[PDB]
Amino acid sequence: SRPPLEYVKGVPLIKYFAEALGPLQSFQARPDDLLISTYPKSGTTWVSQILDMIYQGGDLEKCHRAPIFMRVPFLEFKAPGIPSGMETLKDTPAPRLLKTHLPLALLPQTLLDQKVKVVYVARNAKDVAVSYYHFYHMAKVHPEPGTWDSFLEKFMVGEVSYGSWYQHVQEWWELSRTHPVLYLFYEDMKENPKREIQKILEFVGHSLPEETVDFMVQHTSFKEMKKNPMTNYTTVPQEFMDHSISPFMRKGMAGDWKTTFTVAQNERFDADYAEKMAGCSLSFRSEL
Ligand SMILES: Nc1ncnc2c1ncn2[C@@H]1O[C@H](COP(=O)(O)O)[C@@H](OP(=O)(O)O)[C@H]1O
Ligand SMILES: O=[N+]([O-])c1ccc(O)cc1
Ligand SMILES: O=[N+]([O-])c1ccc(O)cc1
Repeated sequence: SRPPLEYVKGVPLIKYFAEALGPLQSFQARPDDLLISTYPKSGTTWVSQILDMIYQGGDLEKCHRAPIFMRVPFLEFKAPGIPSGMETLKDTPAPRLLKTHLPLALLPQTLLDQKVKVVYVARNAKDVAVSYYHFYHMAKVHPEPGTWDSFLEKFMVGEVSYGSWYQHVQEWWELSRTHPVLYLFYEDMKENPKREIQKILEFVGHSLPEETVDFMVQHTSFKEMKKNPMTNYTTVPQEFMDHSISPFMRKGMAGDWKTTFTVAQNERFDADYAEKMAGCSLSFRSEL
C-alpha cells in the first residue's frame, strides 16, 4: 500500500508497473495496432472510448461489452490481484487498441519498428497537475501525495509517476515529425469535439455518416461517461481505487486549475514553465 516509486532508466514508475516491463519485453506489435499514448490525466479514457466507438461502427451496445480497461489493454499495467495488461492482451482480438503512458526511453521498440499509428493527447500542465494530485489520492498504488503544495513541487521537477510532463509532451511532439502520430489537445476536444473526432476518423481511415458522429459526440461527453460503469472505473476493487476519496471522472473541464493554484504558486510555475518550454514550438491553452 502506497509503495515508493521505482526508477527505471531515469523514469520514476509505480512499483508494479516497473515489474511489468520484464514480461513486456516479449510483446510483439502488429502492423494494424493503434497506440493511444498520453502523459497521465490528459484525456486517455476519453479518446479510448471515442476510438472503441469508431471501431464498433458507433454501436453503443458493442462498447458496453466490457469496461474500457479490458477493451483497450494498458500495456505496462500490473497490480496485485488484478490481471496485467499483458495478460488481458492475450485475449484481445485484432485490430487492437493499446494504451500506454510510457516515455519513449521505455517504449517497446516493436511499436516503432512496425510503424504503428499513434494517437497522442496532450493537456495543459496546470490542469494535468491538479487532476493528477486528486488521482494520486484515489488510486492507491501511488505513493502518498502529501499536500498540494509539496505535490506541485514534485510535479515541476518530474518526481511523480511517469516522470516529467515537460519531457513527455515534447518528445512525442518531436516524434510526430517522423512517425505516424495524430497529436491532439484535450482543450481542442473540449472546445469542439465533433471537429476533433472528424480528425481521428480521417487519421484511422474510417468513414462514418454525420448522424453517427453526432451520436458519438453525445455519448462521449463528460456527463455520459461519468455515468457509464464501463468507462468511469467504478467497477474496480475499492482497495485499488476509492472513488469516495475522489471520482475518476472528476470535473472534466479546462481551466479548473484556477481554483486550486494560489497566486504565489502560479507565478513560480509560470517562470519555471517559461524556461522548460523555451525552445519548443508547442502551444497550450490554459482556459477555454
Ligand atoms: N468525456 C470526457 N470529457 C472531458 N473530460 C473527460 C472525459 N472523460 C474523462 N475526462 C477527464 O480526463 C481526466 C482523466 O484522464 P485520463 O483518462 O488520462 O486519466 C479527468 O480530468 P479531471 O480530473 O480534470 O476531471 C477526467 O474527468
Ligand atoms: O488501469 N486500471 O485501472 C485497470 C486496468 C486493468 C484492470 O483489470 C483493472 C484496472
Ligand atoms: O495507478 N493506476 O491505477 C493507474 C495509473 C494510470 C492510469 O492511466 C490508470 C490507472
